[PDB]
Amino acid sequence: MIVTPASIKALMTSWRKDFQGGLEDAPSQYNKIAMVVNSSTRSNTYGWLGK
Amino acid sequence: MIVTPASIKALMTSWRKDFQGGLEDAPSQYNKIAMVVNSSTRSNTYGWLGK
Repeated sequence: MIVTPASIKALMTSWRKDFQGGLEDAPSQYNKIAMVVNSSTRSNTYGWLGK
Repeated sequence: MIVTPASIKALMTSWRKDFQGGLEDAPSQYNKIAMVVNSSTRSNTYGWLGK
């Protein structure tokens, strides 16, 4: 039994980094209700014709 | 006749860049009355000798 200081013994560990991003957010559901459109200016003007 | 709204009718214009430089500045005529000397440091000193 090689008597070892606690500080040195603590360094004998393995980094696993498996819990990263574990707690995500609620799933996105806006794609069922909205349509994505782009823009290239201060605003976006929509126009359509009547029947 | 298609009764378009006011904003749609206002967007139906063409952009022209004939007014770009605005009004040009006055002519530069300070070389006729001033002598131009180049400085190289914090200030210039001039000295002459009396008659």
